[PDB]
Amino acid sequence: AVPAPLADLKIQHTKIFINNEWHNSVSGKKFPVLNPATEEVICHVEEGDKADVDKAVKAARQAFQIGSPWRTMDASERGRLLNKLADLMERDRLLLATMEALNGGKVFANAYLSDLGGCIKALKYCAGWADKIHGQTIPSDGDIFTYTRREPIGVCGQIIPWNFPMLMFIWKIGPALSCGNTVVVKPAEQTPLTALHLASLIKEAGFPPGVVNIVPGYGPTAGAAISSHMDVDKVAFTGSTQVGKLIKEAAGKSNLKRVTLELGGKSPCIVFADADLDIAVEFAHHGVFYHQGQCCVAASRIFVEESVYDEFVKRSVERAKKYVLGNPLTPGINQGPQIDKEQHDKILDLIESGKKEGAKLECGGGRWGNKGFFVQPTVFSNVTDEMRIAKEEIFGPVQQIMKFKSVDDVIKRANNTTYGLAAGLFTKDLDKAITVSSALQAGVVWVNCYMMLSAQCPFGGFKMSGNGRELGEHGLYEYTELKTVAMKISQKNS
Amino acid sequence: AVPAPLADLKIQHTKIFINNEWHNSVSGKKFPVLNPATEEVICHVEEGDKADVDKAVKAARQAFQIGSPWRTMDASERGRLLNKLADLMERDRLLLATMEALNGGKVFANAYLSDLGGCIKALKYCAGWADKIHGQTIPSDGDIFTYTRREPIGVCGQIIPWNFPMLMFIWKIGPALSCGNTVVVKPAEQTPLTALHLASLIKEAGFPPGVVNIVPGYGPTAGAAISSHMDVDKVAFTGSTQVGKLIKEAAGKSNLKRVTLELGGKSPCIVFADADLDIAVEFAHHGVFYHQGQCCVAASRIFVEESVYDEFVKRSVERAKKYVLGNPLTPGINQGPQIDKEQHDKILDLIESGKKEGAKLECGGGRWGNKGFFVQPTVFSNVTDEMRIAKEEIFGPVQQIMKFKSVDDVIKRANNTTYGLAAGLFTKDLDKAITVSSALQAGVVWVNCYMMLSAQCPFGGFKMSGNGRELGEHGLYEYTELKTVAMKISQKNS
Amino acid sequence: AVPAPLADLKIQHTKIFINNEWHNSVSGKKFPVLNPATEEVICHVEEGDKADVDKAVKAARQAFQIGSPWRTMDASERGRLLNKLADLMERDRLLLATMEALNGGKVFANAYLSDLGGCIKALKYCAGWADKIHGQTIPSDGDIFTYTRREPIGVCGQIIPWNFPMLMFIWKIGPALSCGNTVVVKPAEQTPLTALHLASLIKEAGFPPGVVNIVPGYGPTAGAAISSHMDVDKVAFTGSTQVGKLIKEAAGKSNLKRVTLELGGKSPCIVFADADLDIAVEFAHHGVFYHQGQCCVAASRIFVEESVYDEFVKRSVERAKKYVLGNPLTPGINQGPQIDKEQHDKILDLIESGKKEGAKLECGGGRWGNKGFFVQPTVFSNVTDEMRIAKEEIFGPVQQIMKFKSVDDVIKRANNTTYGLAAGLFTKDLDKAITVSSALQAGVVWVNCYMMLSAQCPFGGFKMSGNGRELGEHGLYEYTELKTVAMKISQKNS
Amino acid sequence: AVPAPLADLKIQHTKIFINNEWHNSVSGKKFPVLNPATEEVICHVEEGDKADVDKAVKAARQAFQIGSPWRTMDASERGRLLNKLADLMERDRLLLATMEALNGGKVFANAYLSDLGGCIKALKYCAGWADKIHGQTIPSDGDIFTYTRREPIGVCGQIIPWNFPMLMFIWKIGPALSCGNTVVVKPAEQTPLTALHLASLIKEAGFPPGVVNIVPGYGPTAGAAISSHMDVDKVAFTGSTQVGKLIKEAAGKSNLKRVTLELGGKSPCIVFADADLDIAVEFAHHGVFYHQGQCCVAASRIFVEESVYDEFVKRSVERAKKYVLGNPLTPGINQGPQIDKEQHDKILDLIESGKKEGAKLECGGGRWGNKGFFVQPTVFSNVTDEMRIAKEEIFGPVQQIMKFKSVDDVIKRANNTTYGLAAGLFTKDLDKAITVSSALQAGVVWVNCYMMLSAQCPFGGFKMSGNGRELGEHGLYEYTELKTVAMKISQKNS
Repeated sequence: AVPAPLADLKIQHTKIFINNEWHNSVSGKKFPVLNPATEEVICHVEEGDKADVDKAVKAARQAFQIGSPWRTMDASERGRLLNKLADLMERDRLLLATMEALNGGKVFANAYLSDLGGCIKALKYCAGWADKIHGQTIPSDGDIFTYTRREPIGVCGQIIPWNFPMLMFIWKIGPALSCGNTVVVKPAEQTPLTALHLASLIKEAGFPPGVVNIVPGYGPTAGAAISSHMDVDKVAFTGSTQVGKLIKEAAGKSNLKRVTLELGGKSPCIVFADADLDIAVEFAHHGVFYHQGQCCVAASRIFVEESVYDEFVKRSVERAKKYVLGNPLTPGINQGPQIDKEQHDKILDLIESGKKEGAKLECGGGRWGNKGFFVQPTVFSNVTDEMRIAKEEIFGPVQQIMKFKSVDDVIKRANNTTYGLAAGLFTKDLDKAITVSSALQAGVVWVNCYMMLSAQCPFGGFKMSGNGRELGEHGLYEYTELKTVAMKISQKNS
Repeated sequence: AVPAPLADLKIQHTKIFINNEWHNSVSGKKFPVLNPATEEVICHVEEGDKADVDKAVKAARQAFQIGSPWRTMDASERGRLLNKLADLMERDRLLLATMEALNGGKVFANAYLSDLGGCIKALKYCAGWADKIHGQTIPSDGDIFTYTRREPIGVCGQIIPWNFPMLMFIWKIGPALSCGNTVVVKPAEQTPLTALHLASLIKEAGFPPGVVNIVPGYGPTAGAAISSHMDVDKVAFTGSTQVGKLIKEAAGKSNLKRVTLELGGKSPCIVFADADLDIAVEFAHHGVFYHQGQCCVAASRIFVEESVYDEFVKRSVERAKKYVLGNPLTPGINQGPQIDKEQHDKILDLIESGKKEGAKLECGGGRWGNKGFFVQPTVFSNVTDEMRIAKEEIFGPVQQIMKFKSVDDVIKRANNTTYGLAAGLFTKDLDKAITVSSALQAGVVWVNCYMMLSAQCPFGGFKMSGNGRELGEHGLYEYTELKTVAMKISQKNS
Repeated sequence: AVPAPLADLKIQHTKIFINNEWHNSVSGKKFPVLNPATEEVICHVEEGDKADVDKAVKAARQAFQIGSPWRTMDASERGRLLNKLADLMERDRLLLATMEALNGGKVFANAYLSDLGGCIKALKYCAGWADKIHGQTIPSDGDIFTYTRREPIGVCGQIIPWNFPMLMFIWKIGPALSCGNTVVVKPAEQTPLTALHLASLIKEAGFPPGVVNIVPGYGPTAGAAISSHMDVDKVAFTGSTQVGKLIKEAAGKSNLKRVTLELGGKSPCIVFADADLDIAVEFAHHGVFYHQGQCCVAASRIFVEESVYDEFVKRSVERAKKYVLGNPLTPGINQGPQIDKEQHDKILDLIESGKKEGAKLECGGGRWGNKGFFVQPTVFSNVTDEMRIAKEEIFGPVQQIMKFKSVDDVIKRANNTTYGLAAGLFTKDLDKAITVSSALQAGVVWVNCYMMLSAQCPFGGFKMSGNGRELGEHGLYEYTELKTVAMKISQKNS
Repeated sequence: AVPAPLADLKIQHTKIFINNEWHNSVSGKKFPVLNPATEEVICHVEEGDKADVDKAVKAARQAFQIGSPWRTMDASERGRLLNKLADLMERDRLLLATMEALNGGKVFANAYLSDLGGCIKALKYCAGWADKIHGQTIPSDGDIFTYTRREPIGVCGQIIPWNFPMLMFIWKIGPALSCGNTVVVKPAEQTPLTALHLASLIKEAGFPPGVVNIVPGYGPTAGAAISSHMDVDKVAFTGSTQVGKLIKEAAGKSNLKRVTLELGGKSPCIVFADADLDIAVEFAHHGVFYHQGQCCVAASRIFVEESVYDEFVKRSVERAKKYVLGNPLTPGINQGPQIDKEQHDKILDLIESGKKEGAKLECGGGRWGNKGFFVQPTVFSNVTDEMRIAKEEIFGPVQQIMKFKSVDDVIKRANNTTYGLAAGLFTKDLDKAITVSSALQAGVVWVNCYMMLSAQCPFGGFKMSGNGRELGEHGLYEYTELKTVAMKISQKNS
């Protein structure tokens, strides 16, 4: 049951959001927002830069001051506000789903059922934590009374990527707001609209002014202004590894702000001969092709046991036939475009690279259509570990199938990346499922499924796939700062 | 590496332990402690009663007063004292292992390696918890500061069985003492000696007087006195289901005291055709025969899928013929006696009942020797659910094997008991292991193993197998009382 | 900002609620429900008995079977339903507030603002916990993977009092459902109406059938059937100490169910000379007089330091003469009636006891009116610890003012009654606040306030004031049963 | 009982410690270790560099590989090993205290009772945590079973300062080893000896080869080699702010390793008019001069309310004239030297800044003695906020006293730092104790005391005073990596 997309979609909010009112950019500058499906300009957005971030950081810092409403209201009240924001999003579900599909080239049915549904489920999950974050009373040595407080950190800068604009938006501000921080959010330049529309809803729900500030713009101007800012307490960033490296370096040189990073993945799936081959093919296929492969956790290398390798490749190639490229808003369409020309060129150069190296093409390998950034779902088999397609983050509807015979060998090969973050494991054997998932150097391990993202589980990576976990009970505490209070008393009793 | 037993063993502590002092019973009566197998009298120990329990409760309440040493010392010191008791136990490992094997008819190598080893490891675990028990600072509504305190409960009466005197003793006092309680223990009438000897070690370790009190004597005289006492704050009891009913009932009538019960089981094992046959046979055997089948959690019913049923029975009988009965102190002896004649007659009546009810006797069925309480390792096959041996806790070296063909049938049949203490599950399939263990109404579910009892895990009984769990993080907190403190403040901030 | 009460209030639901349908009593008997202000019959309710509880327990057991919707739905889904119940309660706030006031003689403004507000707030708090209840993965010894599961217990019988029918209702069912249990509720005979109306709303929110059952009736028939039922896993009971003794005893006599009790109190207030006397008087008055002094946490003993004793009594008498008694639905009325004639008799007799005991009666001391059960707000001074009013919970608008001069003695005196549910402490000294509240034997200690019972804090009981806590994080976990799963593995890694 | 120091003290371990074997530096260079009291060379130590660090990281990485002893032993074993190291430290308590006192110019009595005692207590606390670190089982949406694992992070580099070399050594490796990491420690150039002697004790205790590696050397060679190493998973650092900036930057540029810094604050005290003047004086000095004011948490600003200002300064000057400067091992000496000449010049220039900027110095202000770097106990009065001594971090006995008139004025001035490590608060007022301590932007707030550190409380800072906590439950989890395992299952039950 999916309604049709809002026929006449109007872009209403295009300005900077600070202190619950809309601002022009200090520079007077605007910048175009494209439609990755048609290459036509949807609208123009005010272009924030360092000065606009300064306005936004002062707003948030002021909203965080001792005694001000956001600091003095009940924690459950912060929950009710987050719950109400979820209800507003449920009411405005069709609008947002249309805007997300239109602007981010996302298949509409997916934007409506999974993106928005996940946004609402995650916000309600975070809403529930607000008055359940607790500190401890500790029975430490001596005649003293020791307790801790889980206080909000302060001003949190949050840089959102373009592949899941609303989901990442909610996954970042939900925990931050639940813990009582205030935020300055910089959405990706390719996809600012859905965040700006959510800002109008944040206004409607009654969050105190300055608690949420949104400054759209480019990375090397507004993202950098956030990361090197001297009055920002934490920056959270999801995106490429190289920019994340720049973020930790800028934070270290600026004011030693806390940093959490979520970098890309080269996430492996291991398919054992004793796996349910249909479930394995369906989930591995889903894991690399969902949202045109632009997921953080894309299953970009699939290791299959030699006994079942040929049958697996056959079915994988058989499954890629069902895709239908075109406008994400048209019914029946399965696969939208990649977000822009930079990614389109990157993916195409990689597919050409795989062909030059020893690699077997089973389907795809080129672009699709004359307008938009479309890539045929491509499946490479006989991939070896030394190929570019086997080492570089693809972020495209390209599947690499590899072979393995030994358990130890595939564990070493799978872990032999600088990425951690995620992995897939398919087996019906109890021992192997446990021992292998223990051995994989990955932040999330799915067994006999893939990309089952929920709000109750913490998600984050090992190695250079990131810093920190988001959206768990553990994810919520990463937005608190611990304070120990130790009060001298005359005599302590247990 | 097992040493020989203390050659000529002398028992030095036979009186009541109160306020770190040895006492005669108020009446002066003493009672005999027997040696299973030889049926000889080891010595006579003071018989505790209501007058004695009253002395002990008075001591425990004094030791618990606000401002006393046990209440004002650092939690870490309570831990260090627990740690000191553990080292003392290790120094005296050989002595205590002999006394345990002598008094409880326990195979000496078993008492020395597993009983003493487990006691020391559990004492060290509880020691580690003493200063890590914490309360919470809670962000409740309104301008208030709310926190909780995990106070000790108070005076805890603890009634110990005869099957594992030392392990059960440490499992009760360890958590209780770690949290800062004071305790009055009534060890089993059959096996009081080892507990008394630990009492001497408790004095040596430096525990304040009255923190640990031990009252040997009978169940219906000193245990009843503990359970119905008006100034005992909690009673913890391990034993029969009927005595547990009697204890909770008296607790209701006397003063609403906290109660924890650990009752018997009819703990079933499910062996699926996809199981590792030898692991299943070996572990099921261990779970039904360990310590002459008088085990806390004995695997009496073994349900095997028909495909594997006959092969399982074959290997089970082959493994059952590998025992050597006799004096637990003689080297080479595998099976000692049952703890006394009462248990011996019960087991034998059930064996014949099984044969008369039409169960196939595969090996065993009768007594051994003229002296002692010995039972030949017995294996019954073709057992049906309406058979008595399939319904009464045999608490003996008797194994019952049943057949099953349907998963839901066997889940229902294993759960169809008034007991829910433990369960065993044997499979190599991931899905069956997780879902079947979820459906089992058991406090502990072992998969492809059995009787893997560690200190880090709580054991929580279901249904009438008990009330509460011990020895985990959850077990330590059951010996605390929670206190909420709510302080009005002029203004609160997050 | 309190609207006018429903003039009409036609009472719709008067029957037994089982399986989302309405049932007459198996016997056909009904029983009358009074209006304590006018003593005229509001309506007749079906009189449930053992047979009706048996119907209800079977319904709840069926709803709890493995594979049922209540067992298989997502925990967040249970939360979603609890939240839907809260919104419905919000919609019917005016109706339910009128019904609460009509049936329980509660001042309408209080029922609308404080009772319903707390009911919605506690439900939303419980809603938020459903999917945040977690078990542990434990690093226990050996090549094992050990984890625990917090399962729902099963069928929970919940026996509700008459003083806060809706609040207690939500406090018992909110946690039990949040954890995934099913419940059989027995509301007080004097006050079944709001619970039955809540049931219709549970039907409307969409809870699966059998998850909530309500069997109105008397205590010694339907409450007893719950407490002694052979298929009920837990009973939670709020009420008198003597009946609590019966419930704990009955649970022991049949099937050893888990038990939680919250009994009366004789909660003390300690007022130190440096306390803010204005604030101390205001809160002490509120804590003893609120809802005609029928709270479990009534502050009926007030110890004032000699320095401030007379000034305190002066203001208490000034504040106590300020009530306007009458029908709780009429606007302006400050004090409603007692719940029924039995309590009216007891409280008046206690008033007579105090005067013949040589207590200085300052105001009140008699009946009010000639319709209903009204009691003049009474204040006694110069009360001694040996007086009847000083040991017995009066449950009426009777205030006892006492004197103390040394802290050590007054802590002794405050902790010296058979109840320890709660306490108040008024002082500006940091050391006094921490040390005295640590020394007070009470489940909740309020400092410089009283009766600020939020949904985030658990409020437990000491001594004979009960067993267990509710409505905290601690409170929710008591509606779970712990299960340890231990899976043998080929090799474990840290 | 404080014993006499080691007379015949031989330095035995002076080389690089890798794989439980002693190494010469790859270059063959040694570097001298001086005695800060006499400026005499104590000995020469192997000078580690990049090559020596690379060896240590290969050793630690190998010791961390799956299947290695350190990864496969029970967590409780890691605990027993740490406990044995503590017992060893207790046995060699006199040796370590003299070696520590001699090498770090620390008063012998302090090194023996406070430095060693804390090291042993901290180690035992960490030992207790090893097998109590747990993950969670989460009830997330869908037919899944989700759990988390708290794994060890991997190879941890730990860079130690010279002020509390043993204490800092223990605070870093104790938690790291409790969780199962392997570590490469780089002590300060000034104080490598006690770390090397503990390395020998770690061999004796039975730690597997490579789990603890120690590489002495200089900061910009050996520390830098650690922080930028591509195979080190975390760096923990205690030291100056401008080095922490460099470390955080090196981590970002190399392999985005985790970073935890503990920098040193300007920790302020608020002395209220109602404070206990004597104790405030005693503890406020205690906090800034302890160990010649080289403490991790120095009380470098003392704000006093006008009402008690002058008398407070008098007592401060009076108590400051009670010390005996000289050799720390000599009995009776109360104040030792600063660690070196570089520190000595920094301290003296700050005093010159103090006089020139116009603060009233009551005592001290110059060099002391003809040998060594000794600094007279200096007290400055009437200091203002923009003065170097009030804003530039002082490591020295220089004490700063100021006045305040409005409470928020002083809270602003106290929070007007880029440092938030600690704070002091002296008052008897319940409301101010809570409200002011919540308002202070500091990681630890002491009330009516100072520098009462412990192993049970988590320790770390706000703002530029560091990130992360040590030695708490929160401190132990900082050495773990979170992994979510999500296993799809056929049907889920609560």
